[PDB]
Amino acid sequence: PAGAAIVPGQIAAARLTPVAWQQVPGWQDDSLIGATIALRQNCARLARQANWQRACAAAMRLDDLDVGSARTFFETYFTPFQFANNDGTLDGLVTGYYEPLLHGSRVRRGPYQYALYRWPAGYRAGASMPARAQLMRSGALSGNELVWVDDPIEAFFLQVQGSGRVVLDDGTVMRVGYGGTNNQPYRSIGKWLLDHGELGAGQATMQGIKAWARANPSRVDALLDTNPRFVFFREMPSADGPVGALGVPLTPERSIAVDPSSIPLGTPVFLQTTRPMTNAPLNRLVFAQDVGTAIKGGVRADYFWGLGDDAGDQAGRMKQNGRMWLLFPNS
Repeated sequence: PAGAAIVPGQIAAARLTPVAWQQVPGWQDDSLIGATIALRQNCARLARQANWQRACAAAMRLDDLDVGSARTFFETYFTPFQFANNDGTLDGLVTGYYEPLLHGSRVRRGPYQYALYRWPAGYRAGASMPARAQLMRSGALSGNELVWVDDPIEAFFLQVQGSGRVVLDDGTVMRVGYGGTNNQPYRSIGKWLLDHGELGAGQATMQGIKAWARANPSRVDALLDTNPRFVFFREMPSADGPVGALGVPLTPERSIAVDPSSIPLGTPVFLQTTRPMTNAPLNRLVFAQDVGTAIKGGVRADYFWGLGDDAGDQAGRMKQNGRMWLLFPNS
């Protein structure tokens, strides 16, 4: 029932080594559910390249339910190449990312009681502000509200990420991105709850912190004030996941960010790794559709877990050994 496991520390004599599909350990462990969705987004940018025209034409005939036919397609139109680091090692690091998804309103009302703030107009770009607790008390933020959300813990973790999306009670969606900082030190509230015994070793996830906050509503404001850092936001230019560097919406658990000088955008990658909390095998066909400032090296990926806080808790814990095969179209 559980998938193929990595034998660590193996090495290879070439950067790319063609292998048979029968030599990809883990290929049969992937259901392939969702892979055709990310494949069609890939083809939106690749279909007219000479090497991709035939594969993309065939790909448009596949539905997303018949994973038997999708498996036959990948085995027929692509060859897998075992991918090594330039030092010959096959092991590399898989981390994770997500897109925060909050629920808010453009006006303060009902459950929407916690503001996200733009950079305060009464202030000069890049001048140091006080800690969060005094910034919130000075009055300097009043009238600089960008939108009002559902939950102060979600707002806090949106600040940690710097960017995300707010589903508004409109029926519209607002994308927010990085709008500046008070340049004061970050201090994790999860570590605070652990260091002071309020949360057990297991449990300082975003969900465990939300639960503790639910239990201790009159302590929440003081907990958040233990982090002096404060992040501001800007509204981004106006259905599916975020758009990545390839220019297409990312697909949860089927898109990775890569170092594009090692793995060009558009490359499908068979990823063998493990799940962050249970450590079970995770064997997944993904597509290189994004990049990131921390994602540098050869066998290196950021796995896109999807939208919302369960995806973020998986992303937060992901720091797993991994193996890669790059697919190239037979063409």
